[PDB]
Amino acid sequence: GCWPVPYPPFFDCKPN
Repeated sequence: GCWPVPYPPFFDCKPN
């Protein structure tokens, strides 16, 4: 899953 977050990295992503 990949989604933005209130902190750097502003963009989250945990690919397989």
